[PDB]
Amino acid sequence: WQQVVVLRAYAKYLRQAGFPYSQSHIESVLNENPHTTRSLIDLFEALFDPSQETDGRRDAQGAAAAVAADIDALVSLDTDRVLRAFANLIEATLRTNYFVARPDSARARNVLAFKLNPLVIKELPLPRPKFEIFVYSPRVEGVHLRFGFVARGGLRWSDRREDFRTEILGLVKAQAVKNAVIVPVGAKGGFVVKRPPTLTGDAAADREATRAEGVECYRLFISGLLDVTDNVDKATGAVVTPPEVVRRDGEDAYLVVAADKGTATFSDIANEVAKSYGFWLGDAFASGGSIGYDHKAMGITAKGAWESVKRHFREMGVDTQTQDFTVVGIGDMSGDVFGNGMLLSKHIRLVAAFDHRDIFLDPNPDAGRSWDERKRLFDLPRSSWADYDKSLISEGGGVYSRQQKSIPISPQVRTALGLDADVEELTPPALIKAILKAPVDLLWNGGIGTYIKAETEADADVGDRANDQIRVCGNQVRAKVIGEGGNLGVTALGRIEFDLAGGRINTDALDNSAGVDCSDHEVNIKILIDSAVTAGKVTPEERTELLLSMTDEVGELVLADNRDQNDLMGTSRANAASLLSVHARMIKDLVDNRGLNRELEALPSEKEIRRRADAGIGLTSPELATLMAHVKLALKDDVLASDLPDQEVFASRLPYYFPTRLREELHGEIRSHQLRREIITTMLVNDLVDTAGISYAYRITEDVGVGPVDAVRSYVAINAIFGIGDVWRRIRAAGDAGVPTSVTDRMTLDLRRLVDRAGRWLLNYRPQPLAVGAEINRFGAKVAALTPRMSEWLRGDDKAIVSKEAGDFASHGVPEDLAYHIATGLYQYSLLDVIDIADIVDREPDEVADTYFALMDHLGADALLTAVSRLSRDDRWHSLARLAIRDDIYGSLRALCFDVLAVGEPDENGEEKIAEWETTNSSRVTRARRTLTEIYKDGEQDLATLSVAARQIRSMTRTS
Amino acid sequence: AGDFASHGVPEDLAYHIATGLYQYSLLDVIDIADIVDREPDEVADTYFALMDHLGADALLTAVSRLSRDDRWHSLARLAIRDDIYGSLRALCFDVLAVGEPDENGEEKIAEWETTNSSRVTRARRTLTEIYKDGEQDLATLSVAARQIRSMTRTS
Repeated sequence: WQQVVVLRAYAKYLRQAGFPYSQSHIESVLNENPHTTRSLIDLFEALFDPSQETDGRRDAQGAAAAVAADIDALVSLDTDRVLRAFANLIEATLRTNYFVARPDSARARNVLAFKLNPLVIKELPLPRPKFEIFVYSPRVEGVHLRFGFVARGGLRWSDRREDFRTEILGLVKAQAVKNAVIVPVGAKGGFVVKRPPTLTGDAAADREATRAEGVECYRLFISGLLDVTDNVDKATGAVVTPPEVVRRDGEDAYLVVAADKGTATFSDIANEVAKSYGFWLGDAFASGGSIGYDHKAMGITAKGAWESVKRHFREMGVDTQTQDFTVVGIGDMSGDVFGNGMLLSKHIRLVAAFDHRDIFLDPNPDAGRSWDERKRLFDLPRSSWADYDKSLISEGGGVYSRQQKSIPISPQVRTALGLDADVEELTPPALIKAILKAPVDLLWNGGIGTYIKAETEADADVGDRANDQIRVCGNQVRAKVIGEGGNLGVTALGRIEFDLAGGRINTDALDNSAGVDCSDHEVNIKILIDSAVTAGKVTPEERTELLLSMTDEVGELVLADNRDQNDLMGTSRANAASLLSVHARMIKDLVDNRGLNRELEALPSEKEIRRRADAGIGLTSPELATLMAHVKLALKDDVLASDLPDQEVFASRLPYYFPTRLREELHGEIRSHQLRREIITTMLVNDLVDTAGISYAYRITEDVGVGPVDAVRSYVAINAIFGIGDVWRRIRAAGDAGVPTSVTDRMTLDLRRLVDRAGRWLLNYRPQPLAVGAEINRFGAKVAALTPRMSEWLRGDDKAIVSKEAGDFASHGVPEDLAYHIATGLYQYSLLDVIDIADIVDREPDEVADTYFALMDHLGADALLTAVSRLSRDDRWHSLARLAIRDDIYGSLRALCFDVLAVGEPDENGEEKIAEWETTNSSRVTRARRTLTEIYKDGEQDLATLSVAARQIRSMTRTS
Repeated sequence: AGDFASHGVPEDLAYHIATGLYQYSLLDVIDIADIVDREPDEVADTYFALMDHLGADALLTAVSRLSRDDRWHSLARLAIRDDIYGSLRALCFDVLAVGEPDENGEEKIAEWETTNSSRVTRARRTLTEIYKDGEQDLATLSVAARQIRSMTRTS
């Protein structure tokens, strides 16, 4: 009967996979072929019986040949397909718990677990996860999908026992995007009970049976998960395989369970089960529950969404910390998101805020009194809007109940809500709909469900009946800024329509990621301290004290990460219109190679892209966030396959992930972290995308023609040489002082132009692969020495345009030193060629830079470079051509620098060197200079004129 | 030559006419032989063999198809033409810098391609993809011109 259970579980998995024939057809086929079923049973048993490993070589060829020689003899198409599916399932099986016999395991409790490789199963619909775990039992049935070795995700207590794997596979994509900024990879699991709770007709007894039966099934599902999962033992530091378990894949020990719609209160139960199994993660197996961080006291999710709200308001020119603004909210002063988000600013004027029970209306709210009352309400352990003080409410406003038939409308409420002038009373449904469509500065979301829909989206496809009566249209919402503190507040198409309606909006996974990030960081810390617990460095009863001590620093680190991502999104929004073609090329590349689905990820189609191109508009902000997340995931996958995290020059920033206390006290444990490579990869990709931009690596791939690994090397070299991170931080700090977002965005765009050109220079002028440490140590010191003295050698038009740009920057509040440093970025790029030239001519870089920039002013190369920058980039080939002519000009000036410094004496300045070089030229050089002069006089700046000018500069050099 | 002779043109005159664009390259061949103080026979052999190796004839024909409606486009098209010719001159210097005179053009090209680098490999792949694309505007020909240029160290 046990082997029958194995076959039954495989058949149930096939039904979950969407196999056409039903269970009755499957069992009929198996019954009509008992010899074949015997062959498959022998195959599975011999593969996974540990005793077979003690019986010499396993009967691999014999079992495989017997099965094949029986399958090919079949004549029935349905029988052949069914038995082939089972044969492939047996071949794809990696681990099982059929032979473990320890009493505490789930096997003794009649639970069967299978670890499967979905990549080699024919009947599985796309996408195919990296690892799958199928747990079958007569009481509970669950699945778990993972896309990588280090994975994280929640567990649904689903009720769709007929086909729940489709629901899990649908949610795994959104979960994968949700984990773009955090270390692990998106994963998703889900279990369902098979016998429903006892139907007795009494609500008190029914709801008790649902919870009671759910815990026992939840315990069993996790127990099956831990049977096949490996364990990490710090007695030796290696990964141990559970006994009586025969593996066919490699090693896999990471497994983290997150709360979800049916697991929010099951965290402590999961941790207790992990303790029973003796799992290495311990209390980190589940997020929070009873040991961890008070997310209510932290409010990290509300702060994370408030960063996006503040960025949008700064883009509007409004400071939420010093200017009063009106807010419509969803929720009450009792939840984590809404409660912490409504107390972050004393200038908040909550005009209206509905909930699941009652509605709060304030036509002309105050600031200090409103903040005080909101704080007082948040002080209670539990409260609603009915507890709001009716003495502090404005005239005409108040608190009403959602269960009333109708609510009278005051003229003040109507004036503060922007409704039809003839209304005098309204119903709670229409009141909520009118609140959702209001001329209000901020729309704070802290509730559950979807309240905003797209115009073309169907009500049933949303998947929320409770809000089906109150769902509104995205293009109809009148709010300027929408902050999504909760999950799934607005659909992706609704986000696209809202951003196309002029409103500012980002993806929810970009706003509320802080709560996930703080969940990841704590886990990433809980492991490290646990290591120090085994080493004796951490006293066991001081461990919890240490976590409670580092809570604020953890929140600060997560907030810094969210600030970085928000700043990158703002800059990308500023440069969204001019990079539409490159974005479309990136989408096509990801679709062709990484198997991205445009409709599933809400990315625009080719027709939509060309329609926007004819309309002169780039991608929407949520679309940009989605593409940025996918690029981050692809870069993570590329780096993990490489050895960059292994090398020290990239691993030098590992301690910065952890708080300062751990940074000082724990050094060897940090250097010997279990998830070190993944943390390094996440940090590198986050820094690269945040600083260089979304399209940095892809443009490198098209232009240079190398893999993303070399792009990462180039960005690291440039960041260490020029200090791009410090400049970006200074720009952000200046923007925080009162500088408008336009000036800061332009500064970041110029800096990104600098890093693009410089990285291309390293990829084109240095041996491949790039020795990052070598080029850093041979360029960075000289660049840092020559950068401050830039004013010593700029002449003529170069000095004039730099002074103009620096003055324009400083006129908006930018510091003069930062403004001048920004205006010289294109000239700081030339210092790389200056250092290379000085290395070749074994001379000091001061004279080399002097003569180089003097010669640049002599030929007026700045005007030609600016004209080259104006060249069209509508297709790829024109882009390659314009970078070609740019690099040709730069190389020509390099050769001219060789020619000029080949004569003269070092004490001579740039002007004298140019004079004596022009003295000994020929009619060829005279004709070339006259041609450039006539070209400048003509004023034509098409490709042909710039090209002939490029050879004129080339012809000035003998080596050409 | 066959098309010319099909109308009554003598075969010798027809072949001499059809080789005019290649008789032009003999000036560069003689200059190269003068620089490398070698016989012009081997120089011409390797030069035209390298021309067939890179398919410079197709690029020159495409350059000849460029528009001449104004003066500047004419200067640009003569610029790209002379750039291609000078690049093949430099490649001839590089190829004849190694090997032995008894080796023919094919062997010299083979041993030159043997000791190249990833830069030259990328350039040749780029020209191959350019030929596969079939686009013959100014931009594509210009980037192809640097690909041929990038095959040379002195560039």
